[PDB]
Amino acid sequence: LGLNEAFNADTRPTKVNLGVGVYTNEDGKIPLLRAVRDAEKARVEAGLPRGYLPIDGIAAYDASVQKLLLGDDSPLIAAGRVVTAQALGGTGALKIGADFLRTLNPKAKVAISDPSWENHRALFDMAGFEVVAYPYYDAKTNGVNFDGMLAALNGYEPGTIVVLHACCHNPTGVDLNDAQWAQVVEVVKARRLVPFLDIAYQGFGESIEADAAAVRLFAAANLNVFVSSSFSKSFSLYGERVGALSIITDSKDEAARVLSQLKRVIRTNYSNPPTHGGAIVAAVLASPELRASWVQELGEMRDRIRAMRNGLVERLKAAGIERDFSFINAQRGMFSYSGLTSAQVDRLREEFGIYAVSTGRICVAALNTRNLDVVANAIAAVL
Repeated sequence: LGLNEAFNADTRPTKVNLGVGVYTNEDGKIPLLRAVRDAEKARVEAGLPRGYLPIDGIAAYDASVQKLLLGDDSPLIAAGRVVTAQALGGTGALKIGADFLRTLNPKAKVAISDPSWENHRALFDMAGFEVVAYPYYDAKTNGVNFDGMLAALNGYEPGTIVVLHACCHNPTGVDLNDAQWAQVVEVVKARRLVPFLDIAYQGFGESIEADAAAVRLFAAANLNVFVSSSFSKSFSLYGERVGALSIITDSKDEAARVLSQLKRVIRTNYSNPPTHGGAIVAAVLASPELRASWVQELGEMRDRIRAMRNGLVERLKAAGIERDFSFINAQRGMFSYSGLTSAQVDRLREEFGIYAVSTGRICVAALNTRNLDVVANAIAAVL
């Protein structure tokens, strides 16, 4: 809210907001996705109210989410080992998961990445867990401190909840590769830790299918895996919390038990009907034609971000900056840690009207061909 307020108030014509957390197109606008336009045109032509879903609409959405996570013909889905609770009513899946995990073991510690989105820490701390951080981002290499990460996990007590970004790390853009995911899974299993995967940016990293790899690797490790899906970013629905909580369990018997406890926890805590936005996502993911349209456009969006990462590195070079910025191309999703100091971020803002987070976080999705040079040349001046 605050960086944004200051940017909105800045009277200079060449100002750029890299502090945001949403996708914009080449024109610098928040897109109305074709699938969303088309789901809405269909609802209006049918004469139905906002928020509408057909009789089997919630079930069809839950099924569609499980398929996005695990693949259209997964055996886990077959064995009855996946439970999903919709989060279409403005209570996000992360909150539903935190509340559910707190019923199972309120004394658990929660481990989050160093650094992590403000809301990971706030959510779990507010919920009553002791929150600790595992080593993750390494400012010296612009990569992962993986030795530090595994040593931390290897020291945690059984039942410790480990919150992992499946892909598109917020705020750093630094993701694990598979050698790393495999080793994390092995430690989580050996130490009896509880993995809670946040997948809010599925489709913004490598592909919808590739971005779920961490979920598929955990699901194959014969343990209970908690997954918070969120779709507001991929659907360009600013402020929505639309998503779903999925739990992959180690047996059909464990799924029956988890589902009965989950139902009781949700009935006790909240009954939130689908929002306008939540019903749009449900309608789109339920329809093969609309879904295909979303998949295609999300690809275009993912590819524009990749073009901006490539472009920024090239323009930083062209501006004569001596530092190696190749890490920007290795980072994934909407964000990068630029590596600028807080003083350098102050200068960018004050002298050039380029707004980044004090941590150096920039939103690469806010770049376009009309601001690349403005941004690159300003960074060069500050460095």
